[PDB]
Amino acid sequence: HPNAATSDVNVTIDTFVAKLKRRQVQGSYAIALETLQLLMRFISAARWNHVNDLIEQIRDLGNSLEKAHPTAFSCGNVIRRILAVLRDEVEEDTMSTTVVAEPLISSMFNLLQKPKTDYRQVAIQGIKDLIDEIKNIDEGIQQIAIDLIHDHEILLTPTPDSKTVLKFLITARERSNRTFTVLVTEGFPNNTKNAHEFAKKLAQHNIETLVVPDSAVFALMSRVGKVIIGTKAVFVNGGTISSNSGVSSVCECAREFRTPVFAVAGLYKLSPLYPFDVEKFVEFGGSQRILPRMDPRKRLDTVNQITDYVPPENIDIYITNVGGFNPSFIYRIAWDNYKQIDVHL
Amino acid sequence: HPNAATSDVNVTIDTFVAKLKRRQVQGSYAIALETLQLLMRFISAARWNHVNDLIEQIRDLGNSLEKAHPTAFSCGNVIRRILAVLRDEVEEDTMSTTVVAEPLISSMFNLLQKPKTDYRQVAIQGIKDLIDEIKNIDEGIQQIAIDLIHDHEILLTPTPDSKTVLKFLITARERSNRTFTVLVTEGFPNNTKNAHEFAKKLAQHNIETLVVPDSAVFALMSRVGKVIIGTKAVFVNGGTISSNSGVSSVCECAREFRTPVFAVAGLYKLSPLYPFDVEKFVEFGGSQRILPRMDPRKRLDTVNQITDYVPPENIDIYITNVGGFNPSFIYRIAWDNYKQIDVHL
Repeated sequence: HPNAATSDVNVTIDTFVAKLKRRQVQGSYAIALETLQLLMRFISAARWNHVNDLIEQIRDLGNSLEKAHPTAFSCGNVIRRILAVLRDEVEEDTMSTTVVAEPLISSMFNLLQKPKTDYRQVAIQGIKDLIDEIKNIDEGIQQIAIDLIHDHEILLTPTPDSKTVLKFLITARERSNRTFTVLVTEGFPNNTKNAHEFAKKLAQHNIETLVVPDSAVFALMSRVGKVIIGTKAVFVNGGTISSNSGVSSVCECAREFRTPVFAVAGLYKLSPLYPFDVEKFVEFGGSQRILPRMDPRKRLDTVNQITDYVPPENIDIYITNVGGFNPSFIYRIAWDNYKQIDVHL
Repeated sequence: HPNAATSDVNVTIDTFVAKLKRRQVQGSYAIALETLQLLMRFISAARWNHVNDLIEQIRDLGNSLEKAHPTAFSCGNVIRRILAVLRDEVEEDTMSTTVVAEPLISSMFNLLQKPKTDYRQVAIQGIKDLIDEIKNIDEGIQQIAIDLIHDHEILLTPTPDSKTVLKFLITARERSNRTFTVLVTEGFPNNTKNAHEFAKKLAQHNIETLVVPDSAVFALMSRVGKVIIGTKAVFVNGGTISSNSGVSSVCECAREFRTPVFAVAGLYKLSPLYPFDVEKFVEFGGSQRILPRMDPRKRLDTVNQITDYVPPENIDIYITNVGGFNPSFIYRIAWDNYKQIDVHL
């Protein structure tokens, strides 16, 4: 389905498309908020009267949105989240229009046994609940996370870019009973500016700050207590795409030294998609920021990448608003929020 | 050869044999001293005039001494040490009686190219030098060893029995610039009393003492900086026989956590023998110290062993009076002091 029907009534589709492609929109948290407001505008304005035609139209809109921007997983997840909230209430509604439906638990096995209302209002409130969930994640993290780190323990941190992780670290430093030393890898080609702001906010709160070059990670790994990841997107197998530069090597460095790896994330950040190849999912950077002068750049073919991937073999915990989960279990948390059909849009 | 010739002239042979079998003599350092004084009495008293008949007689005496006591490696090594000091001076003497002898270095390859004096005085002085070497090892250790351990690092120690290691630890604590926390595994069935005296002498010098049960080793390994071994005997492949109880598991615990392993030893403690099987070399303890009452001991077949073995896969450094060496090199240090023939006595 094209945007020919939604042009005069809905204009904000194309402005979000413009915000993605030229990267005017920044940070998964913000991308999610916009798509929420998009779906808010879609239900409030449209006229449908039919339900199945409506849902499949939403599926096509989400399909086009993910094709417009591949790194906007938070875009794709939010739509998929509302899709499933819709689908449950429709399946509840069809049971009343026809007239045991309660075997034991909420399982799977969709290959075995076969099969006017206020539905739109529920769809409205379903968006509102998603917003409030994205608004408050930190409260759900701090009750699980600030139980695992001890006094006189040194914390090494790749990806200082995450707003989520920094605020988790500040709530722990607020506790006068807890003392920890912070090592921060720079992440030269991208994270530098963000890493420097990270080091500034730690000094602002008076926490023992240590700025580390990306070479020196090995030269400290014997002294490191724990490793924390500021992830962007979490996957089925467990693995993460993080907010740029110098993570993968640090995780490899941690595993060889058998140093524990922590990850702080949200369920909206969590994705039901599978990373079959890193080659497709990871976004590459601009080599302009590395080396000046273009006549030597004929011979200097420089390689730089923004997003960094970690395989599930390294990290052990994904502390969310719900709780702490192991990478060998995180798939269930995903299927508790997104349906099996709501993947290939 | 029997002790029928050496009975009225030499009496102290049989008193040392009595000291070994009933374990009246204690600690490898003391066993070495006695055998030195034995060989001191053998040269001072005997009449030989011939050299090759003398050396082969000494070989038979050493063969009988090791058969009398298998755990007295320090006995076996000291004889082997003087044997080689003898053999070099004889080979130097035969070159003058006959009349390049200097190819490059001091090699091996005894399978390639073929072949009155003050010799007895040299044999006398050779014993004297061995004593002085055994008298002073600590001076040669402290100059290599107290260079590797840092401030705020936690040291876990199996085998508190060694006089060598404790004195190495006290010289480092003497340095006001160096601070370290000491964890000590108890070693229940044997080391207990010695471990408690170890903890007392650390408090006497005011070093942060921590007494650890043999179960709790795992529960601390994440926090451990380094591991130190108080070995009794070191071998060709690198591996060690240590002064009793709870070492092997600690070393296994260290390797899994990738925590560094240190060993403090002497060259007289070092052996040219190969441990083909632990089954033969390790001495077993007395089960009386575990469990009382003999009527249940019909059904309670309890297992306890004194000496503990460590494979070379774990430890990394053997700091001696000469210096620090890797287990993949220690064989050369051995061959620099003992000859190839002087093994199978």
